[PDB]
Parts: sequence; structure tokens; C-alpha cells
Amino acid sequence: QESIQIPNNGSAPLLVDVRVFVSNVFNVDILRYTMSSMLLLRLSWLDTRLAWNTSAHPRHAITLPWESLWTPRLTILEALWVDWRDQSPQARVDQDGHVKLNLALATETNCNFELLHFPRDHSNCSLSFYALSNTAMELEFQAHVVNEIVSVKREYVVYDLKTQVPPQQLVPCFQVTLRLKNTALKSIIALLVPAEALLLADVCGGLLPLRAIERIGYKVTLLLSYLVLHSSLVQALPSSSSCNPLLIYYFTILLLLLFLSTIETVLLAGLLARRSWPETADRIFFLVYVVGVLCTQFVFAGIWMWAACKSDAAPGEAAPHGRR
Amino acid sequence: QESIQIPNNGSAPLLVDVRVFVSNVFNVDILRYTMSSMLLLRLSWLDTRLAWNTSAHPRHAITLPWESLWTPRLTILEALWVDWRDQSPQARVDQDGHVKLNLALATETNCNFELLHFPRDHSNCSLSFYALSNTAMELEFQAHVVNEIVSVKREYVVYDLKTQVPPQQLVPCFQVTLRLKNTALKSIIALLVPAEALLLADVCGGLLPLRAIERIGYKVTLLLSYLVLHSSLVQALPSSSSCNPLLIYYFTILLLLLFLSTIETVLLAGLLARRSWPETADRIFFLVYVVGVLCTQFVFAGIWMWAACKSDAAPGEAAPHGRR
Amino acid sequence: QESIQIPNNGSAPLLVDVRVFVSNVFNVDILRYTMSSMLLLRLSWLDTRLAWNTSAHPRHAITLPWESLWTPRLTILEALWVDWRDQSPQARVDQDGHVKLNLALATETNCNFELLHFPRDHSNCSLSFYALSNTAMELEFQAHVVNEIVSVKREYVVYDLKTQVPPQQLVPCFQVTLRLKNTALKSIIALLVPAEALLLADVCGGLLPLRAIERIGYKVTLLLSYLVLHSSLVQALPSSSSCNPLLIYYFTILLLLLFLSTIETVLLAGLLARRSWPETADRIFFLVYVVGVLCTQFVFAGIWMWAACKSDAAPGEAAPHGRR
Amino acid sequence: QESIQIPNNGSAPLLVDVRVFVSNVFNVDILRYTMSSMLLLRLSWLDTRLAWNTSAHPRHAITLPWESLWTPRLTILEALWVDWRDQSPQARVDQDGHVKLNLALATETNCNFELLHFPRDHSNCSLSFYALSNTAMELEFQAHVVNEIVSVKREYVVYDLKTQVPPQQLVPCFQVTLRLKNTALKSIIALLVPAEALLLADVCGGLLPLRAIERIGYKVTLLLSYLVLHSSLVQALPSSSSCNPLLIYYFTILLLLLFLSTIETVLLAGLLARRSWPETADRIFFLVYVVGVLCTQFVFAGIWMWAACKSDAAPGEAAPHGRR
Amino acid sequence: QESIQIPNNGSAPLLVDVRVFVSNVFNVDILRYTMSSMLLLRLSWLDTRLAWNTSAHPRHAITLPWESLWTPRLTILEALWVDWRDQSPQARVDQDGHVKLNLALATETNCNFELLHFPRDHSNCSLSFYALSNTAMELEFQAHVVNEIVSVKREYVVYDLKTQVPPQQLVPCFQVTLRLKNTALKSIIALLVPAEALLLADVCGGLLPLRAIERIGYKVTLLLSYLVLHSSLVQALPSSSSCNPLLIYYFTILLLLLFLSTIETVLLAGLLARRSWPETADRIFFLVYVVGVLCTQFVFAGIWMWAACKSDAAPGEAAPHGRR
Ligand SMILES: *[C@@H]1O[C@H](CO)[C@@H](O[C@@H]2O[C@H](CO)[C@@H](O)[C@H](O)[C@H]2NC(C)=O)[C@H](O)[C@H]1NC(C)=O
Ligand SMILES: *[C@@H]1O[C@H](CO)[C@@H](O[C@@H]2O[C@H](CO)[C@@H](O)[C@H](O)[C@H]2NC(C)=O)[C@H](O)[C@H]1NC(C)=O
Ligand SMILES: *[C@@H]1O[C@H](CO)[C@@H](O[C@@H]2O[C@H](CO)[C@@H](O)[C@H](O)[C@H]2NC(C)=O)[C@H](O)[C@H]1NC(C)=O
Ligand SMILES: *[C@@H]1O[C@H](CO)[C@@H](O[C@@H]2O[C@H](CO)[C@@H](O)[C@H](O)[C@H]2NC(C)=O)[C@H](O)[C@H]1NC(C)=O
Ligand SMILES: *[C@@H]1O[C@H](CO)[C@@H](O[C@@H]2O[C@H](CO)[C@@H](O)[C@H](O)[C@H]2NC(C)=O)[C@H](O)[C@H]1NC(C)=O
Ligand SMILES: *[C@@H]1O[C@H](CO)[C@@H](O)[C@H](O)[C@H]1NC(C)=O
Ligand SMILES: *[C@@H]1O[C@H](CO)[C@@H](O)[C@H](O)[C@H]1NC(C)=O
Ligand SMILES: *[C@@H]1O[C@H](CO)[C@@H](O)[C@H](O)[C@H]1NC(C)=O
Ligand SMILES: *[C@@H]1O[C@H](CO)[C@@H](O)[C@H](O)[C@H]1NC(C)=O
Ligand SMILES: *[C@@H]1O[C@H](CO)[C@@H](O)[C@H](O)[C@H]1NC(C)=O
Repeated sequence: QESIQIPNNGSAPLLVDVRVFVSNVFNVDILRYTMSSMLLLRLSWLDTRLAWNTSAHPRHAITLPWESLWTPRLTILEALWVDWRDQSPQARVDQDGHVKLNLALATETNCNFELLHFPRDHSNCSLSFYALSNTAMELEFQAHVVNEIVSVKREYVVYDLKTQVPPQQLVPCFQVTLRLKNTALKSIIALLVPAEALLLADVCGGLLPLRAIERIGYKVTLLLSYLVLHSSLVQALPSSSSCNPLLIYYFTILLLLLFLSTIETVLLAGLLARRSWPETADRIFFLVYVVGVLCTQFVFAGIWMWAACKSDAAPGEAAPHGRR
Repeated sequence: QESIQIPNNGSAPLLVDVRVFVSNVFNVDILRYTMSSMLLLRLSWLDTRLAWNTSAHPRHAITLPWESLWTPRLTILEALWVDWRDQSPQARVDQDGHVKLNLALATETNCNFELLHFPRDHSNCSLSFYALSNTAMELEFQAHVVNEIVSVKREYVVYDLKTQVPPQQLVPCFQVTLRLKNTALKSIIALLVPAEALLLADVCGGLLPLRAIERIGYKVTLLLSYLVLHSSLVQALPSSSSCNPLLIYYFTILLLLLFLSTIETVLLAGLLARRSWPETADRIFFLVYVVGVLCTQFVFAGIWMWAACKSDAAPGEAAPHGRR
Repeated sequence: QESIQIPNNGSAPLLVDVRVFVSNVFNVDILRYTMSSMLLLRLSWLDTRLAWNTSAHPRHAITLPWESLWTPRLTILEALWVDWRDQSPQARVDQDGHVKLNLALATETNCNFELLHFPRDHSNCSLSFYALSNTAMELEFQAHVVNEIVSVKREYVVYDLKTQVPPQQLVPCFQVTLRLKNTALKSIIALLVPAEALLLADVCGGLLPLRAIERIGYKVTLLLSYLVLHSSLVQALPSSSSCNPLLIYYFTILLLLLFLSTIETVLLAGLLARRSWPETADRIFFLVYVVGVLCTQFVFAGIWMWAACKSDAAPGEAAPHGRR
Repeated sequence: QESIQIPNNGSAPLLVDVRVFVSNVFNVDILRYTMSSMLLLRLSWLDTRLAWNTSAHPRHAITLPWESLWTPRLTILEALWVDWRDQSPQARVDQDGHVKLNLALATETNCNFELLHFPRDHSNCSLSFYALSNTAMELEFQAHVVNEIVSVKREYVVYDLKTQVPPQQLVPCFQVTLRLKNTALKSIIALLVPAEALLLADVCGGLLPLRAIERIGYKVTLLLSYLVLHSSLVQALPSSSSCNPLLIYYFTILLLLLFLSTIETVLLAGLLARRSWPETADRIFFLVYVVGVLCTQFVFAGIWMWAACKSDAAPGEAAPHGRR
Repeated sequence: QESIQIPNNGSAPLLVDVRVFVSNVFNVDILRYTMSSMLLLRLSWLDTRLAWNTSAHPRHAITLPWESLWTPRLTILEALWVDWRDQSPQARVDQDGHVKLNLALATETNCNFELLHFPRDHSNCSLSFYALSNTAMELEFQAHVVNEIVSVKREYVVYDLKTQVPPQQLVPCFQVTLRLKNTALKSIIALLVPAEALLLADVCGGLLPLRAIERIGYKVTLLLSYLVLHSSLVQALPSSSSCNPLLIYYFTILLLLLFLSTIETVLLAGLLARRSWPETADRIFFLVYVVGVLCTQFVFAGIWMWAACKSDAAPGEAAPHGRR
């Protein structure tokens, strides 16, 4: 049973060199705050107990089953689910005792997206592999990442990849940090351009005379269209506890502006039906409304240019598992 | 085969210290009344039969497979499904016989959400781990919970976590109770603000003269928009047997008010077309309608401020499994 | 290999006492005609071959792996999928030879819902456990059910639970029958109240004069709203081969009535535009339409009060597997 | 290791009698072209090597694990996924050597639906079980099917079931062919009746005078309603490479007719606004439109009565695996 | 343990002949950029260590379990998930030592669809099988593909299949490349024909006089219908980082044209209400709008005829795993 035990690197902990190949990052669900990825881990260590003389055995390398020798058991804390593409992996041992193990796994990890600037947002996704059954005094990790992503035409593009071994760790672990950027024009074309078009159409329709019956129906139809579009947008966007996307606030402000315009039009048309004062009031309101729309657009642009979130470090992030 | 048997702590039952780290609570489906979480259980006990002399073996700790020694089999009653992130877990045994076992599991448990005050509701979710194959006379649990949640910007935020071992239990068990609060602005912005805006727009449109043809079409378009919004809300909200959310009742009342306003407008316009009496009736109805809308808003606010549900304890909750 | 063999209860078949605890019934999908449940089965039998003298071994109870002794293999015929929450269950054997086995399983079984009276329908769901590898001459089942349901605020409520062992069976089996009732107000509030409101609004709008241009647009907008609502309802309701819900027929009749009203209004307005005869015809049609709506409501209420379906027993239900 | 080897039936191949019980056919997804079913396979063969004298052993039947004796490994080619409801099945061996094995499996196989006459279409679904590891010179299959379907009130009803062993096969296989018919009224009530109602409403609205302003808005609202309904239908129906359903073509033709009517109405109203000639043209177009609608309905009925598809045999269907 | 080791083909690497039968390609999700397929791999090699004399054993072929002999472990890099339809496959060994292994697997691989010309696009999907545990100096692959697809009436049709073993590989691998073409008329009929119909209807409605009140409402209703259709299309189409489909750009241009037409109509009607100059401006704008619509259609047709994407090779595609 001594074979299952971790090899002893004298006083120093055993060093395991891990190479991570990120094959693909396919599902990035902002609503579920999860990112799905595919990884290949090549773990290399030295096990002098498995070394054999070349005279007795002429093979320069042998293959052993997963449970026939010590292999680190990696667990991902942020991963909702992990699917290992080999239920019975085989480790490879050289004549000098070097052991190499290849593991292909598809995971759905947790990513804290910074959706403040949706749909142009940069997020950091961390995949932390822990050797829970071992301690840092026995196991040490040396992690490298290779960018082997096979899909590039997706909405979210991975542009920065790094690996790091956090210090002051009791449980040996290594984390791969990747940076995700959104380059999808679907949201903009689908919702932002039609929303601005509807807002400009309402502003233009403000020039219709108060006594025109067609003014009311046109405004109400625009309001209904914007209500449908706003419902679609908010259903298509997640809600954060602290920093919701500025897009939903901007759309809510525009919806309130459209409601205010429609309500003013209806109220003044009713008062007129009951140059008179309501017509002058309507003209003044139209000017104030145009000025307010321009001011709102400028204010939203300024907020987008200069925005930040302190947010709050999660208890897992503030106090990582197996520290100190 | 004696190794598989549970260790004997003399007359007293064996004590197992369980530490639970809640890594994340990601899916909280109100429609399915289920909450999905990720947990790490560290179970520590003492097995003097596994102790070895340090002279014979110089290793201070060894690793054994899952089935090579006694390990408690934990089962979650409320969990729809449990996925263990290690099909072949390894227990760690010290030279003194202390055994530590780490198990990472993603579960989808059942939570009875108190959706009366949606979208601002506080719910209690209980995850009960039972050792069905054992009895309380042989196994005893000591549970502690560590808040290591890695996601904080989700709609539902866990703010209170506790562990408790219910008394008078035949089957040894321990339950982790967490408190879930909803901090999502998606529902409010998506549906409550547009609903109030539509209600105020209808109230304002009540001032349109009865003889105005544009009055009818405007009211009907508002009614159609509110019908779409109400259908979306009710489809997006679950139905409870006893205490449905007050939001659906409030929206139904508002929809009935809009239908009443539209029906009155159409009826009086038709009667007038066939200061006359219909105009006076329309003015009186408009005043009564405004007063009724204000009264309804105040009544709903008062109900929200002072509401409660006796509800009913479920048979599983009233009579937990393995009691007495 | 004799341990794996079923114990011999002399000439009579071996008796296995099964206790079923229904922890929860969470998914009840009318569209898929499936019901998802969670069960705990405690199977107790007597195996004198496993009895041991208390002098040789002081343990009063031992635990054995799943494959180390004979354990009945239960299969559910109606279950779309079964997930056992313990891949390596352990049986418990007393010193007298009594064996107790606990199995927690989440299943998605097939339920033939009687959706004639949707959304107030009572259905019977049967979960049949068969020991396919055994015969009735060797294995006998004694089943009891304990109501330990942990969720009570769901749309569907289980109110009656029973267990029965069908007679004249070749393959030993036992079935748990539960009664499901629908107490969800979501469907009613979402679709029935708005449909009746739209119907009453159309009836009231029938009083608009034929020469009023606003009459046509109002009717068409109501027709469009009812078309959307009807499409939503029919998409949200399953279709049965024999007895479709009366709700879809009632909504189809109401939709046809609305189409007839709109078509009559348009036809008579066109004829008038080309007390004149069209106005008298419109008044007579309005009276006939109101009478017909009242008669249709009364007829639907009477049908709901007195309705039944002979339906047809399925081949599996008429001829259960392993009978005679 | 000779026990694992297939028994030798002299020169002739070993004969395995397979009885298939179709418990249920639950998911029939036309969009995915897949059919989900549940089957119980009872495989009986003769293994004289397992026969034992009744004097040495008094048991008339024994149970053996899945891997302790030769059992054919059945694979389904058309099955997207197969879930075996017993990870460790047990075979039953009599004293004479007869071996019976029961396997319960839920599969999602591929069915080539003939959706030309949707929603009244008849399709053939074939489930082919192959013994890939064996050859026809060693293994022979004798398949029978028993109709034990437990669900009868679903949209799709299985009415014909057969089993056949294709000739000139190298890999021994047997296929179960079932006939699926659609008896769902959901599609008709949801979409066909409203579409015909909208078409008749548009035809009736054609009688509105050209100078009536209400004519244009009514036509456009009907056009919008039909656009929504058409989008819903096409989204709810799959697209075939060769024979798309005639329903989508019929709805496209009706949509084009509605667009033509609306465009003609708008064009002639504009020309008139700029008995005059446009009124005569509108009357002639209305007559031609009514005649064309009737002719289109008759032509569609005739096409439905007399329609066929040569289609094309798939490479798998034309050249089945393991033939010749 | 020497049996598990890879056979030695002298100095040259061992040659494994792989035959791939593509049973079906069922799910082609453009939104997820994934393609789901079903494959049967027949791997044949020579293992002289397993050869036996025909005199000692009369069997001409034997079956061995998966782990009783060396079998290459194939891993798919692009596959999101792989489901092997046989958890315990059996290899077949002849008397001469030839070993044949049949593996049926359903995979969901990653395909980089060239969605520029949606819905008529040709894509290349590559399924790469790697023997990670082995090196090219020991293992060599010879791959052949057989077109045994059983489904032909799906939206996406596979018309070209090839296999290739990339040169200069360290890890032995072979990739199957298939060509996917879209033959679905669902998208065209659902969205392109209605969009062109709406555009032509708006062009025709441009002839309505500026003083006609019905002109504004008709234009706004067409705009709302096109907004709904555009939202449906963009929701139904994925967004690419580099080359989004030209269809979304064309629909955005048409939506902008409709917004411009509606805004111009409203502005000029308002100015006129406040042959006059606005009428002449409206006529000139109508002519310019018709010319612009024709020019836009011609430009889009020309772009469709002559379009290309340089795009960018993904890091995995540019530098395949296990090269050099
Ligand atoms: C045993 O421990 C020593 C020290 O920790 C390891 O030597 C280090 O190896 C890394 C290679 O990545 C070097 O960067 C360090 O500079 C080395 N440090 C020293 C003091 O030599 C050694 O690799 C370990 N051996 C095994 C088999 O784990
Ligand atoms: C054996 O039983 C005794 C008594 O139940 C256990 O002693 C208790 O340990 C806990 C530590 O959490 C203390 O809080 C109690 O005060 C102790 N009670 C007594 C009477 O000492 C003991 O831990 C058990 N030992 C094992 C290996 O299970
Ligand atoms: C062996 O067979 C006998 C008879 O079938 C069983 O005795 C029955 O046990 C049940 C308890 O549920 C009683 O209700 C019956 O009245 C008993 N019948 C008789 C004739 O005694 C006995 O339980 C079986 N023993 C085992 C180990 O299976
Ligand atoms: C061995 O081979 C013979 C011939 O193939 C089998 O005998 C046949 O059994 C079937 C029963 O379904 C009959 O319909 C045939 O008429 C029989 N043919 C002959 C020539 O007898 C026999 O069943 C096989 N035995 C085993 C154990 O597989
Ligand atoms: C051992 O290596 C030799 C050479 O690589 C293999 O011989 C080749 O087999 C293929 C058959 O597909 C031929 O196309 C080549 O022309 C052969 N080359 C030579 C030099 O003979 C041989 O197949 C390998 N044997 C085994 C068991 O792997
Ligand atoms: C993401 O990582 C980069 C450094 O790699 C850091 O500068 C940045 O602040 C991080 N952003 C967030 C939201 O954590
Ligand atoms: C939830 O738990 C707290 C105490 O932890 C208790 O006060 C409260 O009543 C509980 N609420 C419900 C709905 O059970
Ligand atoms: C359901 O079961 C009860 C008895 O338990 C029976 O009276 C009733 O007829 C059954 N209903 C159906 C639809 O089978
Ligand atoms: C289906 O099977 C029947 C015979 O069982 C055959 O007559 C019919 O042509 C088949 N239809 C198709 C589409 O294959
Ligand atoms: C796809 O493969 C063919 C050759 O098989 C090649 O000509 C074509 O350029 C490839 N297309 C893409 C987008 O890679």
C-alpha cells in the first residue's frame, strides 16, 4: 500500500509541475454568472520508487492505471460541475521514475462578471485547483498555462491567461486566471439602436400639434413598443446585488421620459379639448423635453466614461480556503 | 472485514466532527422552489485501529481509498440531486489514528421560499445530512459551518448560516440552515415601475373628453400593454398553494381597475353617441376612479407593511425522518 | 457465491418488508405528463446465513457493501430516469440475521394526468417497483408508505398515498399510488380573468354606434389581445389524444365569438357606409350576441359541473408487466 | 476466462431470444427529429457450461453478476443517449443452463418524421440493437415485441409495433419498428383556426369603402396579428431539407395574400385621396381577392389530398451498418 | 502487468487502423457554436503477445474486457462532452493476435461556423482524436471514414467527410473533417419574406397624402411590427467577434430606413399642420426613399455575391496541441 502514498522529496515538499491547456471557453452565461471551459492538465512529478533498471525491462516507458500509483486529486472550488473525459486515466512512468499524467476535463466554474459597463465589460475568471487530501508541507505546485483556445468567433474572447500559486496556503493549490471581454454586437444592434431610434421618433413626434388626434395614438404606440423592448432587455440582463448594469438604468430613465411625454401630451390635449395656454404649455414642454433628452444623453455618456464600483470582496475571495 | 465496521467509542457513540464550507449558492429557482449550492465537508473522527508505530513506518500521515476504511455515508433528504466532485475520494489517517475525509459536492436542495413579499423576501433553506446506515447510539455529529461563499453579486444573498444537530434523533443527522434574501432590482424595474406608469397614464387619460374618439383607442392600447405586462409577471412568478405573492394580487387588482376604466369609457361614449348626463357621469366616475386608485395604493402599502402567513408545516418538516 | 443467492424461506417465498418515505414531489410537468419525486426505501428481510454468535463477535450490527450479499434489484417501469443517491450502498445486518437496506432515489415517473378539468384536476400517479431478476415463488413484498413530504407550498399537492402489491403476479412487485391535486392560482389569474374581462369589454363595446369609426379599431385591438392570450394558453397547455382540457375548448369558443362580433361589426359598418336597416341589424345582433354569451357561459358551467371521460386503459395499464 | 466467451452452438450460431416490452414513448421532439422511449429487454439463451447437477446444489435457479458470464453487449446506433436503469445487472441461470437477462433502458433514438402532412403525419421509428463485438456466424437474434405502453393520452400515439432481423448481416442485429401518429389538437386550435378566422376577417373588411380611414388601420392590425401568428408557427415547426410541411407554405401564401390586400388598400386609398376609377378598381380587386382566396383554399385542400415525397434514403438507411 | 503495455512494432511505431462511421449529426447549435454527432470507431491493431495455438484452444476468436489488454485511450479536444455508449467495452482478439475494438460514442464538439452568409453557410467541423498517454514514436493512426448518416431531412446536411493524420505530431492523433451546409427554409420564410413585405408596404404607404391622419398610424404600426421581427431575428442569431452575419446588418439598415421614413412623415405632417412646401418635400422624400430602398437592395445583393472574411486562426487552430 506504500505505492499509493505520496513520494517523499526529502524535507522539502514534493514538486508537481502542472501545464494547463485551455482548449475552449464556450458557455459564458451572465445570467447564471458562470463560465464553462475545457482544460487539459499535464501533471509531471518524480517517483523514484517506480524507477526500474533498463537491463531487466527494455521498455523506456510504461503505463499504469489511475489507482495503481499516487496521483494528486485535484478539486475545483468554483466549478459547478466537472466532467472528466477519462473515467480510467492512465499515468505514464519513465525508466528514471518521472511520472506524467494527462487529464482532460470540462468544467462550469463561477465567474464574478463586472457587468457595470455591459455590453462592453471586462471580467476576471479564476479556476482554482486544490489538493484537499494533501498539505503544503508535502505537495507543491508549479503551474503554467498555454493558450490553445480553438474558438475565436464567440461573443466572449479570452485575451489574458495567467497561473499563480497563492502564498501562505495550507492546502496546496494553484489558480488559473483568465480575462474575458465581450465583443458581441447582438445586444447593441438588438436593443440600443432601436431604443435611441424610438426616443428620437418621440422627440420628433413632439412637434405634432396638440389638437391633432393622431398625436396621441402615435405616442402611445411608441410607448408600447418601448415597453416591449425594455421588458426584453431587462429579461435578457442579470441583476446584481450592488452594481447593476448602467444600461438598465439608462433604459429605465428613457422609459420614464417617454411616459412623461405621453402623459403630458394626453393631459394637455384633454385640457385644450375641454394661441390658447395649453398650446403654449405644449411648446414650452417640447423645448424642455428636447433639452432634457440631450442633457440625459450627455449625462449618461459622462457616467459611462467615469464609473467605478467598490463592490465587496466575497467571503471566499477575501478568505480563500486553506490559507494561513 | 472488521476495518469497514464503525469504530467503537466505548459505550458512548462515536463522535464525528464535520466542518462545512459553503463555496457558492448559484441557482435559486423560485419557480421550482429549489436552491443549488456547493459544499465542502471535512469529516474528522478517531480510528485507533488504524494507528501505527512511528518506528515501523516513518510516514506521519497516509492516504487510503474510500472503501478501505469506515467512512460515514451522508445522504441529503431535500437534495433533488447530489454530484460528488470525487468518485474515488481518499481519506487521510494520521499516526495517532485520526481520520480526515474531504468531500466536495454540488447539490440542488429543496427550499420553502416565503414568497409573500416578493421581490423582497427572506427564506430559510435547510440542508440535512443523514447517516441512514447508522444509528444515534453508534454515530454522533458535531457540525460547524464556515462562510466561504465566492459569489456575492447574485440576486439572492446568503447572510446567515448555522448548523444544528436535532435532538431525539434515531438516525444521526446534522442540518445546515442558511437565510436567503432577495436583492434583485430586475423585477422591480422590469414590471413594477412600468405598471405604476401605465396606471398613472390611464388616470391622466381619464381627463380626455368623452366625445374625443382618441380617448377609446388610447385606453385600449394601455389595456393591451398592461395585459402583456401582467401575463409576463404571472408567468415569471410561481404559484403557492397557500400564500401566493401579494404582487400578483396587486397587479390583478390594477388590471381589473384598467378594465373597469376602459369599459366605463366605452359604455359612456356609446351612450353619449346614441352638459348631457353621460358627461357628468364620466366626470364623477373619473373622480371616483382617482380616489379608488389612491385608496388601492394605500391599502396595498398597508397590507405590505402588515402581512403574515400561518401557512402549514409540511409532513416532513412537522415529523422529520428518523426522530424519536 | 452462495451468499449472493436469495435466502430460502422454506417452501414459502422470502418476505421483504419495504417502507417508502416520500420526501418530496417537486416537478409535475403536465406538458411532458411526468411527475418527479424523491423516495427513501427501507427494505428489511431475514438472512439466517449471515447470523453470527455474539461470543465470537461482540458487534451487535455490521455493515456490508452492496454486492457482498443478496439485495433485491428494484426497477421502476414508469420512471423516465432514476438517480440513486448512493452508488455504493451499504446493507446493515444484525446478529440475528436481519438485514436492513436504505436506498435514496430521485425518479421521474410517468403520470397519466386527468387534465379534463384543468386547472382543478385530480390525477393518480403510480410508481411500480419490480424485482425483475426474481419470481413471485421466491420473493414477496410487503410495502408501507410514510408521508414525509417536505414541500407543501407547491402548485401540486399530494394528499393521498397508498401502497399495494398486485395479485396474480409472476414478477414480484409493489406499487405506490399517490393522488395529485392542482391548487395553483397562476393559470386562473393569468388567463381566465383577463379572458372574461376581454369578453365583457367586447360585449360593452357592442353598444358603440355603427357609424362610430372608433368601434372598429377597438374591436380589432381586443381581438388581437385575445389572440395573443389564446396562443399563450394553448402553448401553456398539453394536448391529449382523447380528452383535451375543457379550458381550451371554452377559449376557442370565446375566440370564435370575438371573431364573429368583429366580422359582423366590420360588415355592417361597410354596408352602412356604402334608422337604416344596418343599424337595426346591428342592434338585433348585439342583443343576440349578449344572449349567446350568457348562454355559452351557462353551458360551459354546466359542462364543467357534469363532465366525464371513459378514456381508454393503456396496454401497460390493462395488462401490467409480469402478471398471471 | 472461458466463461466470458460466447457459448458454442455447434456449427450453427448461438440463438438468443429477445423479448422487448415498450413501456412508454414519452418525448417526441419534431424539432430535434428524436423520439424518446423506455424498453425492457429479456434475453434468453442456453449456456450448457453453467448447468449443475441438482444433487450437488438444491437451488433450481441462481443469480450471477453482469461480468461473471457471457452476456451480449447491445448497442443502439440511432440512440442519441442510452440510460441503463441497472448499472450492475444480474443474469439468472437455471439448472439446465438456460440464462435469462433483464435490462431496462431509456433511450433517445433518431426518428425520420414524415412531417409533410403536419399535424396529421405518420412516421416510422426504428430502434436497431447491434452486437458489435460479435459476428453473425456466432450470434443469432430472435426478437419479439410486446406492447406494454403505459401512456395513451399523449400527443403521439404508437399503434403498430414489429420486430425484424435484417438478412445478409455481418454484425448480428435486430430492429424494432414502431409507427407514430399525431393526434394533437393543440396545433390546429392554436394556429389554424385563428389563421382562417383572420383571413375571413380580412376578406370581410375588404367591403369597407376606400374613403373610410378605419379601413387602413383595421387591415394593418390584422396584418400584424397574422405576422405574429406566422412567426409563432414557423418557430414551432422544424425545417426539412427536402419536404417541409405544407402548413408553412400555406401560411406563407396566406401571409402574402394579406400583404397584397393591405398594400392594394393603401395604394388605392392614397391614389383616391390625391364613382371614381380607384373605387371601381378597389371593387374589382375585392372580387378578385375573394375568388383567389377560395381558389387558394381549394388548391391547398387538393394538394393535401394528393401529396407525396420521394425524399432520399439516408446513407445509413440505404447501406445499414454491418451488412453483406 | 506487461499485457497493459503497448505492443512493440520493432523500431517503427505500432500502427492502429481506425474506421469511423458517422451515424448521425443531430444538434447543430449556431448560438452555442457546437455540433453534436454520433460515431462508431473500429480500432484494429496487432498484438502478437495475445496469439494462441489453435491446438490448445479451439476458439478462433475471444473477447476480453476493456482493462485486460492495451487499448488506446482516445480523447477529443473540441468535444464539450463525450458519452460512451458502453461503460465496459470488450475487445476481440483473433488467433493470430489481431485485436479489434468497437466504441460507440456521442459527442458535442466545437465547430467554427462561417455564419457570414447565414442562412446559406458552409462550415468545417473537425473532430480530433488524440492518444495523450502515448507518443508518435510508439503509436501511429490510420483513419478512414464511412458515411453512415441515418438522418437526411435535418436543417444541416453533411456532404463531405474526410480523415487526416496531421504531420509533425508528438502526440499521435487523427482528425475527421466534415462539411456542414444549411438547407433550412425556416429562417427565410419566417423572417426575410415578412421583412421584405413590410418594407414594400412602407414604400407603398409613402404614397398616402401628408394631410391624411391614417398615414401616421399605419407607418407606426409597420414600424412596431418590424421592431418585433428584428428583435426576434437578432435573438435567433449568434454574434461573432469578427464576422457577424450580413443578415443582421441588412435588417438593421432596413429598420433604420423605416425609422427614417416614419420620422420624416411625422415631422412633415407636424410642420404642415402648424401645394405647400411640406407636400413638395414629402413627394421628393418619397422619391428619394424609393430610390434609396432600391439602391440598398442592390448593394446588399452585391455584397452577398462578393463577400469574404480573413477572420483569424484561433490559437488552438494555429498551434494544434502536440505538434512539432
Ligand atoms: C524537491 O524540493 C526542492 C526544493 O524545493 C526542489 O528543487 C527546486 O526545483 C525547482 C524547479 O522548478 C527550482 O525552481 C528550485 O530552484 C529548486 N529549489 C532547490 C533548493 O533546489 C525539487 O524540484 C524537489 N524535487 C521533487 C521530485 O519534487
Ligand atoms: C467518545 O464519547 C465521549 C462522550 O460522548 C466524547 O467526549 C466528548 O467530546 C466532545 C468534544 O466535542 C466534548 O464536547 C464533550 O464534553 C466530551 N464528553 C465527555 C463525557 O467527555 C468523545 O469525544 C468521544 N470520542 C470519539 C473518538 O468519538
Ligand atoms: C416465510 O413465509 C411465511 C409465510 O408466507 C411468512 O409468514 C408470514 O409473515 C407475515 C408478516 O408480515 C404475516 O402477516 C403472515 O401471517 C405470515 N404467514 C404465516 C403462514 O406465518 C414469513 O414471514 C416468511 N419469513 C421470511 C424470512 O421471509
Ligand atoms: C443452435 O442452432 C440451431 C439451428 O440454427 C437452432 O435450432 C433452431 O431453433 C429455432 C427456435 O427459435 C427454430 O425455429 C429452428 O427451426 C431451429 N432450427 C434447427 C435446424 O433446429 C438452435 O435453437 C440453436 N441452439 C442454441 C442454444 O442456440
Ligand atoms: C509496423 O511498422 C511498419 C512500418 O511503419 C508498418 O508497415 C506499414 O503498414 C502500412 C499499412 O497501412 C503500409 O501502408 C506501409 O507501406 C507499411 N510500411 C512498411 C515499411 O512496411 C506495419 O504495419 C507496422 N505493424 C504493426 C503491427 O503496427
Ligand atoms: C482583473 O485582473 C487585472 C490584473 O490581471 C486587474 O488589474 C483588474 O483590477 C482585475 N479586475 C477585477 C474586476 O477584478
Ligand atoms: C427562519 O429562521 C429564523 C431564525 O433563524 C426564524 O426567526 C424565522 O422565523 C424563520 N423564517 C421561516 C419562514 O421559517
Ligand atoms: C384514482 O384513485 C381513486 C382511488 O384511490 C379512484 O377512486 C379514482 O377513480 C382514480 N382516478 C383515476 C383517473 O384513475
Ligand atoms: C412505414 O412502415 C410501413 C410498413 O410498416 C410502410 O408501408 C410505410 O411506407 C412506411 N412509411 C415511411 C415514411 O417509411
Ligand atoms: C473548409 O474545407 C475546404 C476543403 O475541405 C476548404 O476549401 C475551405 O476553405 C474550408 N473552409 C473554412 C471556413 O475553413
